[PDB]
Amino acid sequence: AREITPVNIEEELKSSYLDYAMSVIVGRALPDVRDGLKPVHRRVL
DNA sequence: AAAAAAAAAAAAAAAAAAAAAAAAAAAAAAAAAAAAAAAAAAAAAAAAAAAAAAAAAAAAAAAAAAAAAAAAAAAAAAAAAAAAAAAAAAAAAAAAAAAAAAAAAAAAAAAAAAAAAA
Repeated sequence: AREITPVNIEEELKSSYLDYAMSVIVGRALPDVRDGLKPVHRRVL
């Protein structure tokens, strides 16, 4: 509950980039093996 | 033959622009009244000129408002600190003349083709 807190460049970069990488890999890039559709195709259909 | 950089595939992030149609305003560029300014004519109040004159500076001298001296007291202006306005100095720049490289027209002449004669 403080206006400013320290954050390391390493921790912030690692958390943000890992979140983005996992989100992309699981949610837009690769298709599921079962139905063979990405989430965009699944939602559109 | 090694290094480096472009480009393309597909789901994601985020932007930009041209016109039509009417009615009003705001810039911005013109003709066109309208008055300063200037050239060139005749024309007419002012200086000149002269004689003649009388109104205000000199001069005597008193006296009455005065400018320096004395004192008390009020407080305007000057110089030192800071804080804004407004103008030359210097440097930079976008079109703009100069130069150099690529596209289109040109015919001279021949390869290949098409066509026909005897």
